[PDB]
Amino acid sequence: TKIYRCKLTLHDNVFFASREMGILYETEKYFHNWALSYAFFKGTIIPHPYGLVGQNAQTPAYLDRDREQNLLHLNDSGIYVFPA
RNA sequence: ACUGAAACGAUUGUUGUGCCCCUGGCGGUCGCUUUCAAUGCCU
Repeated sequence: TKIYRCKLTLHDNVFFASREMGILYETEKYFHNWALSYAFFKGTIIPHPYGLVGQNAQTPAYLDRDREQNLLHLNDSGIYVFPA
């Protein structure tokens, strides 16, 4: 039902290691949706565990309902950010 | 796990060595301490 137009302005330089080519790592010109969803709603809705250990330190949990940091919590709150 | 977690382009480095504000030069030239004068007066 409700829709929000968000303009994002960079207040310091943004880096993501989106592709990697020798000594240089580079940031794609689109902010991915799942990155923005956790940037908006981690701590407020999705849990924000300071520490990770074991396989959970190297394996993502985007759509795992057992793990805490899931974007599926947002499905439930009925929110969806599109990419940028 | 935000294409995630941590993330010092860092360490050492003398704008440095040599160098005369130097060489030449007359405070010079002209100039009368001048002018006037009873060792006087009376014995």
